[PDB]
Amino acid sequence: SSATEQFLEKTSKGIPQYDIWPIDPLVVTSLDVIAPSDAGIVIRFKNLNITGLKNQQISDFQMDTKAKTVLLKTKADLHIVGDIVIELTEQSKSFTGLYTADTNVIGAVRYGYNLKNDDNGVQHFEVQPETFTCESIGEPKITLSSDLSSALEKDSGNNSLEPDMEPLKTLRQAAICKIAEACYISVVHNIRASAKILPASSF
Repeated sequence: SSATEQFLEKTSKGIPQYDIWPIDPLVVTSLDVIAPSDAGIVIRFKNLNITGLKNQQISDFQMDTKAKTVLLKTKADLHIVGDIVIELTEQSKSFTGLYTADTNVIGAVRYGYNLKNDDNGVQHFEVQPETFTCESIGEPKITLSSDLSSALEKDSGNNSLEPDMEPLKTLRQAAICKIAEACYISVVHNIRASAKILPASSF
């Protein structure tokens, strides 16, 4: 349908005039992730491309007018691709290649809000800095380029890689959460921007 074309132009290009950023495809030029269990393991991503946010669901919305706080529970099936360097800093080793991830991400976005009027009597939500909590990444499917998976097998001394061993653990969990976090920065930014245009009424 006609509007399908416009929707995918909005998700893919944003809307600059309203300061609405793209969400699908969402491009992140670089992003580094430190393994939560060992700061000597650093994953450096470049040219990440994330798709699936256009189909995301807000599965719960909560609000408390005393604290003026909001919780949004989010669910998304994401397909992530990027260049990767795995730095095993204390071994002085670097492994390069390509990485993909497919999984279902469940998050919680929390933010405060204020209520303000514009030079026009129009009354708005002002969305404060948000936090994103990664609640579930399901059982993700991860892939690595064959040169990279071979180098890791070679270095490990084992025909097959251990998904529970580092750096694979981080690739299957923390890296997905950090990338989803970066995606939701755009999502929430779009909420924040559209709330400065639309009046607080529009629910």
